[PDB]
Amino acid sequence: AGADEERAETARLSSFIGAIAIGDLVKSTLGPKGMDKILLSSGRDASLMVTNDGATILKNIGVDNPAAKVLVDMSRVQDDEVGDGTTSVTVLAAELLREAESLIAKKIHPQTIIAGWREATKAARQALLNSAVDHGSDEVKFRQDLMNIAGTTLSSKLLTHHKDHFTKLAVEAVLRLKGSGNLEAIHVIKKLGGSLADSYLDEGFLLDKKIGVNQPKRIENAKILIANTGMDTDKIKIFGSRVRVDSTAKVAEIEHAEKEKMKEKVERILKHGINCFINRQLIYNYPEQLFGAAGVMAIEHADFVGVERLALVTGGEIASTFDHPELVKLGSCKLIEEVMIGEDKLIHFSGVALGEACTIVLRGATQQILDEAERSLHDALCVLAQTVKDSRTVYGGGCSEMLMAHAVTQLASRTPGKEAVAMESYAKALRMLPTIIADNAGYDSADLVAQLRAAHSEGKTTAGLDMKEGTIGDMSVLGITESFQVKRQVLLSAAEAAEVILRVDNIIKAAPR
Repeated sequence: AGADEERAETARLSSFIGAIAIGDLVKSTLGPKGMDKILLSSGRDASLMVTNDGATILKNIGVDNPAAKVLVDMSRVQDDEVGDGTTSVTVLAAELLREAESLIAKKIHPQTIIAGWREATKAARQALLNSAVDHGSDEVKFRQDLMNIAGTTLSSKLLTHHKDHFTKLAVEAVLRLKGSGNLEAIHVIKKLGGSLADSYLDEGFLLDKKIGVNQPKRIENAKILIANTGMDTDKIKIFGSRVRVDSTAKVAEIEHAEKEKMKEKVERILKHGINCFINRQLIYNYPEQLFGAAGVMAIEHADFVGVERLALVTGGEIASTFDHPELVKLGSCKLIEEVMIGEDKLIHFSGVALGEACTIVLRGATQQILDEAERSLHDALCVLAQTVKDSRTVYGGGCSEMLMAHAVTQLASRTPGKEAVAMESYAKALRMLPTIIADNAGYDSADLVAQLRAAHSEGKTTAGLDMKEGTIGDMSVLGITESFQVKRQVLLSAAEAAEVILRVDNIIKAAPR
């Protein structure tokens, strides 16, 4: 057979190769000095999807025969829990792959060596429950609200000429979001128009449709009715049936029934004094005439997600067949008007008394890079949520790493002769991160390690690699803080994934063709 089977060192190399390739591209992306890449692929690949976020591309493609896609895959969970914020975990994991050659030199029991992960277990556990992340965030928080981590996530990000401002707004959003609400009811999109502003925060929900061109322009003191049951009429669950009659006269009654549906809609809508009908699904037309006549606006097929958020925003109802008006509903009235943004016409539901949910309408010149806003906004949303939840962070800019490197170095000898070697390799691995951030900086790296190691060993924890400074600076001042989450999950994830590669010996796969 053509099945590819590898054992021992050959199998290890497969693992050896995968980590290295990822690191150069990944390494370049990091933080303030990080870079954007464009990936063009043939079908099914439309163009070059440029991505500031490392994770997205990794998730998207399982390009070649080298194993790794699974490795790539895990990081997503870390982002759900946290992120992000900026890719870093993978590179460090990759470097760990490095010593095993010296490990061939170890020429003893590699599995004995794996005792490293327990050490990592230690290493990971210790900063966890040890040392410090973040103090106050009084809340909502005047100032602490942003110009920080949002900008750091954004840092590697291409967007942040304008982007830092975008990232900054995110904290306002988090502030509105705060409470036991969980994460829900926030809607985002971007727009094809220019404004230095680059984006808008809407006090309510933004949607895009028209009931009828006919109908009224804007609605005030709007009575909002959401309907589960679209207006469509006739059939049931017996078609009952395609049909014929004891004279055309009989048909007259059938025509009459539609009127009943119509009349019912007209009768109670008026009592409400009805302004708007949002039907997350197609509507049946007699109301179409009646509404336009009415002073009311329908949104035929207003898709569901925004309907639910709009529930959170408004007061709602229970809708609910046509008994749905009124108090069955709760309609919120600031103003619902269809406006032109630029550009495409959207409907703005606003002055929601609730305030629990809002929207962000991005504005951009336009393009896939505008779609970079698409790359962008998501990144921004997750990090903020984590920061709010954790109530814990860490000094960014290489601070954390340098400290861990110092502490970890103690660890190998803290461990025994065999174990020391493994544990020490783990610690040294810590060193690259100082090399990388600084390297993106444009400053000489070797000096970077030395100065940074001195400042950190000092215990001035806050000192990090200040790219701006070009040396090591006070991260606290800069505001680069890493979520407590990012560091923790990376430590844990890194050990396990690395071991799995190493733990497995005989790698088996069949030839595609």
